[PDB]
Amino acid sequence: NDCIFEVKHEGKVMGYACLVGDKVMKPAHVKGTIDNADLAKLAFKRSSKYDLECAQIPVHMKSDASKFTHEKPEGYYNWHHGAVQYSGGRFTIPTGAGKPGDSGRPIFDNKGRVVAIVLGGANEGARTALSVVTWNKDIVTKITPEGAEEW
Amino acid sequence: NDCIFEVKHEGKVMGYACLVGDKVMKPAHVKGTIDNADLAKLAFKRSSKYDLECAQIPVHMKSDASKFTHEKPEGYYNWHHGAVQYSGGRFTIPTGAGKPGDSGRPIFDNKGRVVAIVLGGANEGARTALSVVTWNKDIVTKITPEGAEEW
Repeated sequence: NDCIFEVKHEGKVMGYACLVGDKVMKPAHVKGTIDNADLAKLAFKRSSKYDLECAQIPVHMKSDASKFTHEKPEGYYNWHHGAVQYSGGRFTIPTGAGKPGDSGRPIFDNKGRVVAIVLGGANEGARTALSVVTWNKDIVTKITPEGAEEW
Repeated sequence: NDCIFEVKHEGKVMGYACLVGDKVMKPAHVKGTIDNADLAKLAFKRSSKYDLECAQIPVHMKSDASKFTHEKPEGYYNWHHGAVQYSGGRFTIPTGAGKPGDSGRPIFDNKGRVVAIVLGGANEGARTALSVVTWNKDIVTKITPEGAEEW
């Protein structure tokens, strides 16, 4: 609710940035800069294998970061536009929800812990498969279904 | 309540000393002399890596000793100035509580067991994070977040 920030370029919104744990995360293909004055001066690392950039969280903004976990049992999860379903190791959303410019929305569990960041998605008639990045013990990983298109 | 004695220097209070297990403990950066007559004659050992000093308790005062453990599950804990929450491996308290000169207070469990001793801490906007010295099986360890200041 309060931990999400907007990235703007020439008055337009193209994507979002999120604060997780003790690092700031942002999709690689999204251009522009951060609206907040303090965060815009940070130096970033870049990695074209996972389409992520990160930086260290400043001291006085630490209280606003969310929690995170790595257990992913089957069930239902929530995000901004409703309920999302997890079964077979894959993320699915009802068709028609979501448009270009909405990349970077976190996905929450029943207790408000962050598990993933969405970037892009696939096309299908009845149900839509998502393109997501998650993490495990001491690594990060990228999952991309067939035919996905960037958001 | 009964296990704590006060250390003074030129009429000013600087800190506290506790009787845990079979050992007498005190933070290193605090100067002065112990109020109690019996404890003032002991010899102490020093270690600047952990910021602790210790000495062995005399025979006749052992009846006042507290119990202790090393189990640290997630949940809620309490001390003199309120309740303290432990989650994510860190201790946090509401901002503004705690002033320099209170260092050395024990942190208590639900059944009265001692689990930690507080020395210093770091201050941010809505919360504060503590720097604490704890133990484990057969050793002691020090934990310190960024920007911490002594108390």
